[PDB]
Amino acid sequence: EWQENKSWNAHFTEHKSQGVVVLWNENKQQGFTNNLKRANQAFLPASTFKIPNSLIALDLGVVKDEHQVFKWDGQTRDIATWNRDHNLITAMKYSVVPVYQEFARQIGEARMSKMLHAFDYGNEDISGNVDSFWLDGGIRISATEQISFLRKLYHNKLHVSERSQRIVKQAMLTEANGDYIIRAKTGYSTRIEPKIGWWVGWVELDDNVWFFAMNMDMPTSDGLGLRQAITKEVLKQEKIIP
Ligand SMILES: [Cl-]
Repeated sequence: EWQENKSWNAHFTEHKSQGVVVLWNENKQQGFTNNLKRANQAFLPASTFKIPNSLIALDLGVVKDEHQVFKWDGQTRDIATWNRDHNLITAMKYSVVPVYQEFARQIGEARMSKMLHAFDYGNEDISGNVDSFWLDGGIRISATEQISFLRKLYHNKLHVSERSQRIVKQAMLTEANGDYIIRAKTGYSTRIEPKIGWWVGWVELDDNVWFFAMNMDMPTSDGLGLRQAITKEVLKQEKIIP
């Protein structure tokens, strides 16, 4: 069952933005969104693709473990945190595209395509360049589809090893305190209109898990912090976090 709560639209309009938050209550098997249509509209995954990409790279042995160092190629890029060595943890944390582009090249088109279908991931379409299709190729995924995929990951039900799933969930660790744990991944899609920001993941409580997926219009990078801020305002309104 699904419920539309348009009162959450206030959290977007108060920031002169537009978007969708989708929440899934795992215990109750109930979903909630401010916009049922946009919850089911398909967008480029951008850096949220680093979740499936990490899983595939680990399961195939392209990445041995979360400590393996991916050396900076020495090419100066405009994101300072990218001009350094990374492991899986820091590459996820800083959304280090060029590390994940090399993963995709080593995975290759055929194995990437087979694995996205096994994951039931989005439209499963890797049309485009193997090292950029999640940024400007044919792949698309909706917020509700993000939740379906994340629920499988949470339960270790994806068709990769338990180990690969545990490592990726470790790499998704974003926040933890005495009240909750958030495992999540941001995305920022600018190469194909409409430009959007993503935040997808889940909130672990003592006695429940709340999965979430949001995207929002992102005409400039000035608003990127709103991805987490709007999501958390919704979580606070629904008494999921303090
Ligand atoms: Cl952890």
